[PDB]
Amino acid sequence: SDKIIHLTDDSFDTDVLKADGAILVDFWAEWCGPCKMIAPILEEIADEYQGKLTVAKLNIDQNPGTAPKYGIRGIPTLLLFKNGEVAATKVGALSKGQLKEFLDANLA
Repeated sequence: SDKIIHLTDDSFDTDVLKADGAILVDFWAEWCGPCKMIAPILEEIADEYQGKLTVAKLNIDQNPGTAPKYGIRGIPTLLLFKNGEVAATKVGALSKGQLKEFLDANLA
């Protein structure tokens, strides 16, 4: 999206590891239905949390290098980073409501 950062293996360090703030990274794939189901929701979140976090997506087929580094086994997986370090791990599709709660609880 407009506000979502579209990540690559090469831009991962700069976009995620070096950002001064919180980043919600979504590891996903085109063949993964639940990944597709959460896409519109990640869009709303990126609007609503503007100034508090940035949403980023890494497609793990197009960028196969980064997932192994974080032990990612299954998708979708959402990893909350705070200044380069994973604060919180979430796995599986959740609803908008569940995601708000995940974020509010871990951003404090």
